[PDB]
Amino acid sequence: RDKLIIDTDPGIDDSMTILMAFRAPSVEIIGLTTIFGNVDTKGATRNALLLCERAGCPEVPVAEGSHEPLKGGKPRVADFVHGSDGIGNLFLPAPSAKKVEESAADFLINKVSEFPGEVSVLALGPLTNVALAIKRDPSFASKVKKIVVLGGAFFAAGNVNPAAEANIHGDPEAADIVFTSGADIVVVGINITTQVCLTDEDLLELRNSKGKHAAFLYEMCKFYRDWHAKSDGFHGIFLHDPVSFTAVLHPEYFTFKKGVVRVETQGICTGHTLMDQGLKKWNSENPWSGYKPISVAWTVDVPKVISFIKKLLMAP
Amino acid sequence: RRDKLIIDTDPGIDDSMTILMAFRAPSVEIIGLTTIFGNVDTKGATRNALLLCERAGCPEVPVAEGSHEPLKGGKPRVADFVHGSDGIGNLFLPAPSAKKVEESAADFLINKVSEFPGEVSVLALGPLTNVALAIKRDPSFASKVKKIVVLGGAFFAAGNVNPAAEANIHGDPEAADIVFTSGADIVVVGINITTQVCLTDEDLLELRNSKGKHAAFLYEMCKFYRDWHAKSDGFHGIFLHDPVSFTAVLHPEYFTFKKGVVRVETQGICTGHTLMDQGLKKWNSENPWSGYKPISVAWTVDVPKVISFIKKLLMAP
Ligand SMILES: [Ca+2]
Ligand SMILES: [Ca+2]
Ligand SMILES: [Cl-]
Repeated sequence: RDKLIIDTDPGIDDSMTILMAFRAPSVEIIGLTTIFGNVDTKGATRNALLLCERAGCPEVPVAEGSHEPLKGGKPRVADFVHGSDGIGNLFLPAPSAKKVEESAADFLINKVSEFPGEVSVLALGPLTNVALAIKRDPSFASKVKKIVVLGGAFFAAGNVNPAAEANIHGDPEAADIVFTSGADIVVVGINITTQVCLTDEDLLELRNSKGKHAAFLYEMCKFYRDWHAKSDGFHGIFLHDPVSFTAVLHPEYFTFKKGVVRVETQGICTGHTLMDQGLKKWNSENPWSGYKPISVAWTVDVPKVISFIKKLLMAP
Repeated sequence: RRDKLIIDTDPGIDDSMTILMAFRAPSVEIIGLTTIFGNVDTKGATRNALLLCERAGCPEVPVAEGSHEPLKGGKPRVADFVHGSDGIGNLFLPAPSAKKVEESAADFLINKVSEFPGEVSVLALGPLTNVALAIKRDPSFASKVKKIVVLGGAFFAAGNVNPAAEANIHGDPEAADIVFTSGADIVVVGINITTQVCLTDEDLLELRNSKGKHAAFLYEMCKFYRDWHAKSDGFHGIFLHDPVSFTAVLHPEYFTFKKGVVRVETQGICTGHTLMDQGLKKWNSENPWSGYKPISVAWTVDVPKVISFIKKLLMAP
């Protein structure tokens, strides 16, 4: 039983991940921390609370995080990807369960300090709360067991624009703080997650399954699948956040390369993630020199990942 | 009937190999060499271009000296640890007798392209300063140049100066961004392509033992170049950068290309980074890749065909 905190912006695929995580027996969800991205932070908290109620676990703490990136300013949210409500325009009634008093940053510091080296963090949105925890407690990185990050585009196109992936673009300063923190980090970029999909056929199979949340998941995914058809020209959905959850439980379904990762924080390439694989000896020092390397997902065993995700989504 | 070509270059060991190859190509008419800094300071590149014209038995070919610094200014640091102090593997050859023309490389580019509209191709082997200067000074330049084939960038691959950037683009990021958005017929060959094309120690020995017109000189330059590849890349031989972009001018059928808008990062840790928008994804809103005219980016290379063509020109008697 691995202790896990999910830092998230639910979010359609975040919602699928959270419901999958509640059904996983080898995982103990000790809390959900929320962030902006797919929806404003208040909307993410509302969804996280609704998901806890839906999974039959309203006692699981939900800690609201930052309303804006580290640099400040009202974030632009992906309402064209996840709907006005962040869950595909289902416009569900409000939760009865309430968030905890403490911020997501304080919740992360407290839980990780309570069980040092035992709590893993699965980061499914912009990395603001994680960076805030790193800055407020400089021992946070060393106490966290592992940080599995869904974010970045390594030697591949971004999904916000050609340079940047959404989570990194949401807070490039926070991502750069996290990637250079010295913590045990595993980054799963969209160069990996775009290889893992659910087709229209797979979604119909989910709708017709005996899955506990099959009907709700299918309904939510309609809006998400429609964005994929309009933007990527793909008839189905990419499984971004469910793949990073698979990397927590089954890292053996992937291969990783170690390297220093830096994030561009200004100019036309704001939010671009770049890894130094260390295969070339540089003549002089550069921005990738001297930092501790992190693990970057390089390859994925697509059938094994799909099988694992499908069995959790279709579990009665 | 020969294709008019201007070579903008920083010789430079692989630049020197390309220029000698170009002088032996019968379908090509070299109408001039335009020099830039990079592998060596501009003055060193001019000295080498003049010596190469003399070596090829063509001292009448004009050499026009270009910019001594990038568009943003400052004395550039040069790759002397790659090409030697003289830019040609520390051969320290006597000075050329031939002299450079009076006009700058930028004015030479404008003049020749305006003299022969739609006929002159430009092969850019160094930082793009002179080409950007011609584009800025003459707004009709982009429409009158036949084609600009660029050796530069690293597309969805690591740079060679640092993880973000390839040397030619890093040498002048502002100039590269001006060129890539100029609207001219541009073909870019990045190191993602050229690092797939190599000459082994065995290939180099084969050149030394060949009946090649410049075999002895080429082998001598390549000794220093090979030592850098062994120290930095861990490779026993050399990558063929500039000769591959020359192969793209004469045999574009040895490659596949993808069309897309290319932008260059000019600031921060990713200064000199080249990024192309393939246009396979419909964006919700406008971004820095929106509205520009797409250019051709080399995507794949037929490595045996490119090697065979390069070897043929290097070993030609
Ligand atoms: Ca997410
Ligand atoms: Ca060159
Ligand atoms: Cl931003």
